[PDB]
Amino acid sequence: ADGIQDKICIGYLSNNSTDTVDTLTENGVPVTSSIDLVETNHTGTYCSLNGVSPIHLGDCSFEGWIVGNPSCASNINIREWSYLIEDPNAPHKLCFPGEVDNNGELRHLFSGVNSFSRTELIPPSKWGDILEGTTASCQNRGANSFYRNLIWLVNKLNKYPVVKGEYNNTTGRDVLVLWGIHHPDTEATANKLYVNKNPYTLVSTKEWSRRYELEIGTRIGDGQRSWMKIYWHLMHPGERITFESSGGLLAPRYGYIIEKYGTGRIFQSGVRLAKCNTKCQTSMGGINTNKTFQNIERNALGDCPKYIKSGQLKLATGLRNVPSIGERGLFGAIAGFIEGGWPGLINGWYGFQHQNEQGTGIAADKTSTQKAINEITTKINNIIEKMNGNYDSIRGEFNQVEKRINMIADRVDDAVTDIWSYNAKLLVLIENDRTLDLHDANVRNLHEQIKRALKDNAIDEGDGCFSILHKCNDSCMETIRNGTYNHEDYKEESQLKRQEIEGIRLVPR
Amino acid sequence: ADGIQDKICIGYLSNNSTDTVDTLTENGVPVTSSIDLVETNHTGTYCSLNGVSPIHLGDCSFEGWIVGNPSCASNINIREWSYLIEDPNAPHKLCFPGEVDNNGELRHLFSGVNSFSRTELIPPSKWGDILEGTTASCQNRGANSFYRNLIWLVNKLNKYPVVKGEYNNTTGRDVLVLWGIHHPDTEATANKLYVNKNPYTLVSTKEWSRRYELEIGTRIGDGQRSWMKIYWHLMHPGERITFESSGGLLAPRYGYIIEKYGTGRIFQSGVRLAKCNTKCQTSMGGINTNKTFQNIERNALGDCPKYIKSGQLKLATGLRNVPSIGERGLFGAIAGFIEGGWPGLINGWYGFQHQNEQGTGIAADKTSTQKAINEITTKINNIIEKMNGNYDSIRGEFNQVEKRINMIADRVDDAVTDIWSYNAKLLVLIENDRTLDLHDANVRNLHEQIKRALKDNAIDEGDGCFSILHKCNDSCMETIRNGTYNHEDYKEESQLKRQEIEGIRLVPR
Amino acid sequence: ADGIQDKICIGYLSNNSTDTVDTLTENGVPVTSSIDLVETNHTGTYCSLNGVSPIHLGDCSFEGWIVGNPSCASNINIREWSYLIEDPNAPHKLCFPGEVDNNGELRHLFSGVNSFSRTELIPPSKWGDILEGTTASCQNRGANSFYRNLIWLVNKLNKYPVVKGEYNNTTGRDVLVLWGIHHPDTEATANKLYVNKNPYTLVSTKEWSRRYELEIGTRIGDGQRSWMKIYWHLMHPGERITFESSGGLLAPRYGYIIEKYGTGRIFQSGVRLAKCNTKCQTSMGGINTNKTFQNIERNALGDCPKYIKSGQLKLATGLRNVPSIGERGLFGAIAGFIEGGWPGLINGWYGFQHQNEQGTGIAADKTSTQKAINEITTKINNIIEKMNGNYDSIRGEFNQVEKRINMIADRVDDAVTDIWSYNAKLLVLIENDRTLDLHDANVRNLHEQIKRALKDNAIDEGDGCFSILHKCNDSCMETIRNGTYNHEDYKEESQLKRQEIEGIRLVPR
Ligand SMILES: *[C@@H]1O[C@H](CO)[C@@H](O[C@@H]2O[C@H](CO)[C@@H](O)[C@H](O)[C@H]2NC(C)=O)[C@H](O)[C@H]1NC(C)=O
Ligand SMILES: *[C@@H]1O[C@H](CO)[C@@H](O[C@@H]2O[C@H](CO)[C@@H](O)[C@H](O)[C@H]2NC(C)=O)[C@H](O)[C@H]1NC(C)=O
Ligand SMILES: *[C@@H]1O[C@H](CO)[C@@H](O[C@@H]2O[C@H](CO)[C@@H](O)[C@H](O)[C@H]2NC(C)=O)[C@H](O)[C@H]1NC(C)=O
Ligand SMILES: *[C@@H]1O[C@H](CO)[C@@H](O)[C@H](O)[C@H]1NC(C)=O
Ligand SMILES: *[C@@H]1O[C@H](CO)[C@@H](O)[C@H](O)[C@H]1NC(C)=O
Ligand SMILES: *[C@@H]1O[C@H](CO)[C@@H](O)[C@H](O)[C@H]1NC(C)=O
Repeated sequence: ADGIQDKICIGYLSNNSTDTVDTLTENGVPVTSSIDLVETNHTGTYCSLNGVSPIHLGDCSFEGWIVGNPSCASNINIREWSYLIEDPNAPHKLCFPGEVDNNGELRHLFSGVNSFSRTELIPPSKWGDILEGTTASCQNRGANSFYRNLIWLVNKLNKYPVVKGEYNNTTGRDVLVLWGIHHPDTEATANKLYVNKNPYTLVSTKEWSRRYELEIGTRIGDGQRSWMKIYWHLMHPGERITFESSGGLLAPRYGYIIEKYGTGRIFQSGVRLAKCNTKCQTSMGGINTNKTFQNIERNALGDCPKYIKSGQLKLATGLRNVPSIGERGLFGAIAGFIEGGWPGLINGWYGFQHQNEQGTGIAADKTSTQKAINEITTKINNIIEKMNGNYDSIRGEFNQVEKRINMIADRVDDAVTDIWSYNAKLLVLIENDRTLDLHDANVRNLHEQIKRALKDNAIDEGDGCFSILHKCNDSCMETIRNGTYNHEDYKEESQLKRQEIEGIRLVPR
Repeated sequence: ADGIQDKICIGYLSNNSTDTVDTLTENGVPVTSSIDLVETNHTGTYCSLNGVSPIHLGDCSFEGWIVGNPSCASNINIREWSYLIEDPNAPHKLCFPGEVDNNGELRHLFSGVNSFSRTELIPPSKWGDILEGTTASCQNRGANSFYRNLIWLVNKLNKYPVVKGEYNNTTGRDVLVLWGIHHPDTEATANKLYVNKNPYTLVSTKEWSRRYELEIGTRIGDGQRSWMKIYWHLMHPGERITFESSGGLLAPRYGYIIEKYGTGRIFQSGVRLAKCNTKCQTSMGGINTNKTFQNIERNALGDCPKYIKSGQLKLATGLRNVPSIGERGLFGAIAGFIEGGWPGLINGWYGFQHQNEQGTGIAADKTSTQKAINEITTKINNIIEKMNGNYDSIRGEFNQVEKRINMIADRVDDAVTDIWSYNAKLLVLIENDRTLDLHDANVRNLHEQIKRALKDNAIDEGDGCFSILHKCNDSCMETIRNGTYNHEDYKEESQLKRQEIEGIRLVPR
Repeated sequence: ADGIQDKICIGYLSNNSTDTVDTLTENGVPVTSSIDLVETNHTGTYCSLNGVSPIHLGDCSFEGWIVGNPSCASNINIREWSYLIEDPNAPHKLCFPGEVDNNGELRHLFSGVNSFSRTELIPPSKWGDILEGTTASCQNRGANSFYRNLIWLVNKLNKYPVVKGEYNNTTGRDVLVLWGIHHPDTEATANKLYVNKNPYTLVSTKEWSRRYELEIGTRIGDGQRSWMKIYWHLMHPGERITFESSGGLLAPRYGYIIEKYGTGRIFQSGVRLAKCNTKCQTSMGGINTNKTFQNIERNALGDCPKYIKSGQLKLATGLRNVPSIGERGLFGAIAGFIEGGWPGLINGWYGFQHQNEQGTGIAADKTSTQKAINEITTKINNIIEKMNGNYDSIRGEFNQVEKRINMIADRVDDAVTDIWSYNAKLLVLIENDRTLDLHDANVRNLHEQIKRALKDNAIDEGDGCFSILHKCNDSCMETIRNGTYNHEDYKEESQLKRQEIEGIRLVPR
């Protein structure tokens, strides 16, 4: 084989790629490394959320649970919940046929509560010479009973005196008060229970006042012909509520002191509750990631990645070290091994390949590569850590008569999602183009530094390599790599070689 | 004229550009081609929406149409609509003075419905020994009548027995049920129509119960001193609804079975309905386009481009091939004709211009240009195709009473629009700079490849051109354009010429 | 001092850099200038908003002011307001214990109104043989009185004939009408005041009708045991409204003609109202800026910069002229002085440094620098002026029972904010990288132009400098700087010097 000048080549050092990304301008570009921006893994279970357990309502509806249906678990010792899990077809709802007023609003505020305590508002004896109505519809502990939170006031010895009770909110926190009205199926039943004709209930704070008369007639709830209407008010501290009645009142007994509420979600039963903890709960499973996007499920709650309508987004970190880079004047070598291995983030090195009479081949340039690792790390950390906003679902709880606002809320959630989706896709494509170009610019700069050191002592082959015009042993090569090579040392030799080469003829002259 | 070396130039080949773009850093840059990102053309009419016709309500208001004002067209054979077109001053509203409860919600739910069927709920005979009220206010072509969907129950032989009727939703779908209450102007009229003292109506499902008494007094509607209140409920499959009255009930006769509703819009009359079809209806006209932005009208429905507050957005595809590029070391030639014509997307070529003793001299480099074409194609398709979310208006139907929520909804639509508008403008400016610089980079790389091929056989004149230091005929030039030129072949000749040129002096030494 | 060639260097001329920015890939990069994109300065006061003063409600609540509590300032002379400032603990509310129906919505429509005129709807005389009730609860300068806007109709000589009154909106404008119902604590008081048994009030337009009976019982408002309910309706032009009562009506007297409403905000008292004018009012103070972002306060109103969750965002405008640019082959000179001083936007010049026998050595290149200034100016103006949307807070006024919708509105505001916050942070980082790189490319292009002019008459030292191979006095230097230098003029001399330099041996042959 013909004799050739010693050579040094500046460019990429890595293994085979096996990892593609897309850029704005090209698909399936092999790169030495990338990271995934989109989380696709989840627990497939309901978990505790940042250390706070949800409440699974089991076989009860929210209304049944909050009003104290005795078929439902008592909330006497509950202190908090991060969210609720409910069976849309729970058999235990209101045990006596009736309805809860403004119940969508109620569901929204109780979707999560960070601090919750049940409290006795008014003791039963306060109402005076009255008896407590119980019913087989609301059995508890083997006997006819009633909702835990309410007292059904009925006559004693065929008399119903005007009953009065009041509660002052001195808790320093908000207090949910529940009360109700029983509406008899017949005037006969109204007279029997309440004695007084046209009985009334008056409920007032300092800010509002409501009066309630009986609405008599037959209803179609299971097991009873009469009906109950349940009402509620959230008292701010300092508020005062009064109750007066001559028949029909379902008196408040227990209520709820709350702080930091409306913080959760009502998820649907089916997916199973597990002993696990995550920072983001979705209807599909819990998510524990530091990624800032997820494509798993739009219905999400907590410290969440933003839901996007997308597949995986691979963000380029490493090199575009492919066979065709020589077409753009660049050099790259593929190796399976290098002393110390490849650096983690970029996989791995800017560096040199040399060839002289003592052999080949490669060595990394640590300084430039470290500069590059610093740049890519800074870019990644900016793209990720600046997403420090609130990215869970834009969402509320609504009842069945609240279709329009429910649709609007869901549409806004979807539109915000469309914005983040497009932006994330385009950002990844654009930045991949930029990252790969930046690596190129970096090795080109290194190449120009070497060019500048060698000056007239080398021929620029235009492919990332220099043919050195003098013998350059491993020690000389090392002076080139560590930036101590002085071209003056080899000027004479190099000029002679240059002259020699100028005279050579492929076809003899 | 003095003798000159043969020469080859590398750069842009195009015709004179006529259209301009803006970039983030420069105004009115002439380029060889661009595409428009914003649709400005529409039909100026109301059209079918993705194959589904709207309903023009003509001389009727929505309330008149839905309750069955006998002066409005019957919806007996209606099966679907994509949207509604309504005259705000339609003469045919509620024919008998009255009001529809929660009618903004009703309008929202019925703004579009993809499956619709009128259905008889309760047969009139079910109400028993009663008669049906008719009135000159709601005439059927000259005959006193009433709303098609309701029955005005009145006394028969001066008796009104308790009436009762019920409907079970067995349809497997949602059913809209309408009923009403007639409130007499006087006690005399109450007694005359309904006979019974203190007439009541009771309507209940298993979920809720409402009781209605008469509210007696003179109203100011046209043609009547009394008043009607109309109520509705949307029944889910399996619900059941019951009605009882001793006077006042406007009994349900027809209801509507509906599927996939709340999908439309109530547009205003004026713009004409035409035989045409479109992916996206606006209040100005229909849009058929593959562009992903429009600046025509914010009130838009369907498979729509995103509305933006912007003029046209021209996305550069072609070259910046202008006289001043020489200042940046770039070469360009302007020709009215080539051969095979110019490429459609970029209009048109990276290539060569040559000059030798045989003549001159233009030819395209197909590989590099096609690479650029694939690049631009990929960019455009990325920008456009990734906008695959939902971009019609964020909007609802609201009545006069719900101004606050109407305003908030409109503001959120406007904020989403502001985000898209700013992002679109900036994306186009930035990407235009990038595209133009990309073409430049591509022809520079071409130039460097030729420079590498020629080596010491040519002088780089820093303007995209190489002066060749040897005779280079058309065969030679073609070896240069096709990558087969071997510099060794001409070494002896080029070194002679170089000596020669090196010895020339403008002013004799 | 060995002999050295004359030299010219092309690159940056500036003073020492006192200012740093961050880029997407690097923190704390010193640049010669930047601008702030985020406003952080404000007045700390409530100001006029675009020429329109707010109203400070002082000692009164909105409700007490709007219904005309005689303890509050009369609005008889008010013509407009941009926003309201209210004390949540304002002592003057409803002077006679009661409530305003739908007061969240009313607050929202009256948050700001651009044209306002109180108007007398119906004279007191119209209600007939009635008297006007007064109370010590609502005093006017010690005199028992009542709300300005209403008349408390009570018996005259123990008769209360049916009272009637009407108002036709013929103003071409929207008209707010207020009315109320007084609800006695006892039947005794009802009979005393109103005489008639079961008194009723009927209020109707052609669009709706409401009937009101008395709700008797004790309430807990200060200083009275009875209760008042206040209602309102905003009449559109052409509307008509009627009032009839046999007892209980608080009859409308004064209403409000309004145009362009719902435009303001109800801010909280505390921050002082000052004599100043701004185009954007926040709860913290007024903002007067051309910046398009603010990080002061999310509760903002008017022609506002967009609130973002961010620190300051510094946009690079100037040069990266640091000691280390030589590593990338770039030249830079630090000077405190230059004739003409440094240009404002970039601080300041692309230029030349020269060295010859006469001395040294700096001069600006005006053409290239002015080109750069035009580029940066154009970029900044695009980034700023394209942000011409509506960026004040997305919010509404809501009462205490409207928690869910309030929370949802606030969450949408927050999500829009999160979008702009991220986008602004990333835009600045990316564009800073691009700006610094653009300055570099500009000076490299100048460098290449000079290189092209010098041809073989200079050695490119790789550091932005050329060692000129012939003597090059100030005149010659100036021909290099103004582009008239002809390399042919110096060919002989240059070749001789090159040969000399070639033959020299730092280390002897
Ligand atoms: C709720 O708070 C109110 C206000 O403090 C209490 O009413 C007062 O009770 C005190 C003590 O008997 C009386 O001296 C005052 O005259 C009352 N003020 C008024 C205006 O009623 C009330 O007792 C508290 N209720 C409960 C159940 O604790
Ligand atoms: C509506 O559905 C109910 C079912 O709940 C029907 O009422 C039942 O009628 C059947 C005979 O048809 C009786 O055996 C059941 O005891 C009834 N159930 C209850 C709980 O009342 C009712 O007949 C249906 N009405 C219509 C209009 O079809
Ligand atoms: C409000 O408008 C109505 C309708 O125009 C007025 O009623 C008319 O008034 C004239 C003068 O008395 C009568 O001749 C008409 O017969 C009335 N028309 C009807 C249908 O009632 C009414 O007077 C106006 N009221 C006020 C206070 O301006
Ligand atoms: C660089 O290389 C030479 C030969 O390996 C070595 O002797 C010298 O100390 C090195 N210089 C520096 C500063 O690394
Ligand atoms: C390139 O040009 C030469 C001379 O015209 C021709 O003979 C040769 O076949 C060409 N080579 C290729 C690869 O097209
Ligand atoms: C450039 O510089 C030379 C020397 O000062 C001067 O004579 C000449 O007029 C200048 N040319 C132009 C075009 O400004």
